[PDB]
Formats: sequence, C-alpha cells, structure tokens
Amino acid sequence: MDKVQYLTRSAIRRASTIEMPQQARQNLQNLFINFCLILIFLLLICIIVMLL
Repeated sequence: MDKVQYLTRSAIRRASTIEMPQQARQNLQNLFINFCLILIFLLLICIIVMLL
C-alpha cells in the first residue's frame, strides 16, 4: 500500500460526506439497529440450544 491509502481517503470522505451529509448521517443509523439486533439475539439463540 502506498497510493491506494490516500486515494481511498478522498474516495469516500470527499464523496460520501460532502454529497450526502444529510443522508449518510441518517443511513448510518442502520449500524445501530444491526449491532443491537446481533447483540441481543446472540444470547436468545443460546437459550434453545442449551435446553433442546
């Protein structure tokens, strides 16, 4: 790596934050529900496997 490091930095930062600063902020919300889903369900799936 040597050029793909700065080329990528400007590929998303100067494209996904200047053209969709209002949408990207709202879309990022999906990261919260996804983690919370996998974070709370990873425990429930164990209740049935540890009993049946």
